[PDB]
Amino acid sequence: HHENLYFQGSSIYPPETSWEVNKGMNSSRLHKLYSLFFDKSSAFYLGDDVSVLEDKPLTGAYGFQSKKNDQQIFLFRPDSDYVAGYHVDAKSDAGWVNDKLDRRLSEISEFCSKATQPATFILPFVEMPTDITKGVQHQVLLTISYDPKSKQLTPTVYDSISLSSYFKGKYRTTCDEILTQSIEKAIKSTDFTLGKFTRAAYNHQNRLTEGNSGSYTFRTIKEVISSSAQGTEVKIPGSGYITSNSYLTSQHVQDIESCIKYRNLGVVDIESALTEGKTLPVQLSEFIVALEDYGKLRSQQSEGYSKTAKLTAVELLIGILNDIKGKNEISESQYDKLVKEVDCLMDSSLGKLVQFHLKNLGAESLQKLVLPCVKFDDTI
Repeated sequence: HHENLYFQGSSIYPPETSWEVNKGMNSSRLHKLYSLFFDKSSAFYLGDDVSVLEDKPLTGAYGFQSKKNDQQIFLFRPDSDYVAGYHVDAKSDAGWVNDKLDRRLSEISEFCSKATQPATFILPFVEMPTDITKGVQHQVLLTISYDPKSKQLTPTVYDSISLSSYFKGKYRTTCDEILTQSIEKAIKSTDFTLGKFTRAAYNHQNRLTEGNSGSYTFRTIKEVISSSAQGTEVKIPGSGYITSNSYLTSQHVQDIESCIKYRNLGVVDIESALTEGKTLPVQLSEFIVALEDYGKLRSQQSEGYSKTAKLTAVELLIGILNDIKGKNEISESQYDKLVKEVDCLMDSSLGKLVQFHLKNLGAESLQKLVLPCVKFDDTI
């Protein structure tokens, strides 16, 4: 069963305070990362390379116009239905692509048949073996380059990752055959043809990238957009970047983890940021939801400061910040309780959560964030 599935955009990507790059990616987290693209402080800022398009409408995709050349760049929102299943056994057919993914290939084909400018289509998706019951959802990146003069559609799959030539004809290891077939049928009736399909594979050293391969996919989305906007080649590890470390740097990783762990973003806010090219500033309500999530998670494990001390300090601070979110105003006793909890709130992982939101809200400390709202008892 690989059919269309429809979920709407009234949803929220919550703070996942326990997440790290090695914990894996899904379509929801990857979409949440798109908020980084117009934050000037981010290593993934795209604002020097592209600006927003109008529209030029491709359903399910955000349109950008290169600032340095004529290229239009279309980045598809991630979707759990973007799945290609391949059969490992070469005596079976090649596999399948989910109907929704197949519909997008037809929609890209219809767009290109009317296009007068060069365009680049960027689509994150997962490939997976379907007749071997261990099912790993391997995150990959499809890019399609359309050249109106050629007239060629050129697909490429970027793949953050030893059987003989004979067994490579008995066993498939990727979805290239079914994917090629699906693109081919989508364009059969057009006046253009397929360029050379290529799989650029780039992390052969293995550090159990089950994994951060979603983080490399997001990093490659940024390279494809910038490289396409600048008319340059897409440089990736082993082919432009000599180390994976200079490709996905510590700055890149911090940006990814901060966004996923600590932010609380509505889908509608991310669509607003990408269709108008704004940054999404951190709101105090995200601090609250981040602490709530932290407490909810801690209550489950595993059944310094004790678990009871940390949940006590988190309950106290959540109440104070809700008491600041409206009307509002906090008492001197609440503030005095909070002073006694500060050391506990700044300790270990709770402290990094607190420090991220302090920094992004404009306060140097828990006290300086709430002191403007304190009524003392009393004045002079």
